[PDB]
Amino acid sequence: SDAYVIRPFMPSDEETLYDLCLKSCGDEIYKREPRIIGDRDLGAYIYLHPEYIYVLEDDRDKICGYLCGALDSKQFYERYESEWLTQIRDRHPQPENDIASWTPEEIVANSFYNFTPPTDVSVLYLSHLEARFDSSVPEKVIKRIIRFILEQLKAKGSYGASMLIDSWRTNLRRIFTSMGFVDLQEYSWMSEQKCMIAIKL
Amino acid sequence: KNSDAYVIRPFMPSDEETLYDLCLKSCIENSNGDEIYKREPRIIGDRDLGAYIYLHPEYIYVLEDDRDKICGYLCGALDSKQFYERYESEWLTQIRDRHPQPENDIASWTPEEIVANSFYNFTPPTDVSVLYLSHLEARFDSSVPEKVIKRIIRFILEQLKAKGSYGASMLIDSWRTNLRRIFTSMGFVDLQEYSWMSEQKCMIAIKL
Repeated sequence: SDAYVIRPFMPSDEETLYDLCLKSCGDEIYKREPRIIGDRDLGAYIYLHPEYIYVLEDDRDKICGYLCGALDSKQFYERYESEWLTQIRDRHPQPENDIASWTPEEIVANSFYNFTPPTDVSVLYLSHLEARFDSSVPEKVIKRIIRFILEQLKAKGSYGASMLIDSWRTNLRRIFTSMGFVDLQEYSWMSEQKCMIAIKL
Repeated sequence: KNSDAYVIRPFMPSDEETLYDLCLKSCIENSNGDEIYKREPRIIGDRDLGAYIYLHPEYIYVLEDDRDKICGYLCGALDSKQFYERYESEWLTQIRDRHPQPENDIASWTPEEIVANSFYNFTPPTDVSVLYLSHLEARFDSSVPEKVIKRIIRFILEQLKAKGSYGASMLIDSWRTNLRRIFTSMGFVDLQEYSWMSEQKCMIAIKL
């Protein structure tokens, strides 16, 4: 049998994970500043709570996914806005007001200057998950790492986990639903359409 | 086409009972120790893992199989020399409260008392920090694929390297031919064979 390994993030994983994060959104679209996608979606976890990050490796020891289990959502989104967004703004300048001109990088850079955080559901769902998988990862492996990260959060006293899932990820949404997640509402994560989904414990 | 997904993750206090069970089943060649350590079977876990759980639980990683069964553990001790200073100065008082000193009749000793004696007559492993800063522990049930064992060892070594380790040692039971072959196949060398808390060990090591 193919052995997948789920293991803690190590700092040396960063470049590989930024590349996966770019591919999952891909590396053909963002040719000027490929790092901007990871900066938006992954860097905050690496900076604030790297111990939240689990990495998924396939049978050939290749990184094919990650999952962040964020114990304290409220604190995460607060510090995202106050600590991380300040940093990525300083790295990714506001583009000119001509929306026509804009490269894909410039759409995302502009989105950093127009941030609204998702609804605080932290009193009902303490925690949240962030996940990205290669199209190759078996669904049963995705279910395993989800079941793992939910046990980890519950073991740390979480009473519930939300997730902002890209609305277009039909297959992934079906996996979360089948595990007991329900759709709460839609939310725009900067330039990105999401469904806010959630589960108790 | 068939897939299993293993988790390596930090120890949580709730793991202790299952880990102690794995230690007990693993401690004697071709025997679960559950039928020999009839009086105080927790003395095995206390010997094998107690010092880590007490002093440095962050050193302990637990392996889960595809259906959440704990099927192994490893310890990555970044600084062996400090770890065994703490083992002597802090842990030995605690483990001697859990396990009494045997009476002076060696002939009549239970398996528990043979182990308990080691706690009252402790000597730290050879100090090999001139070559190897860190040390390991590793125990896997029968179910764990060797390819997973190797990947999980490498993870602990990569973690130690990242934290500044230039090398790792390990005491392995000399009778554990299979696990010794795995470590040797990964580039570990045998430095020494010597009794360490009443058990015949090989001290093995790799540079990082």
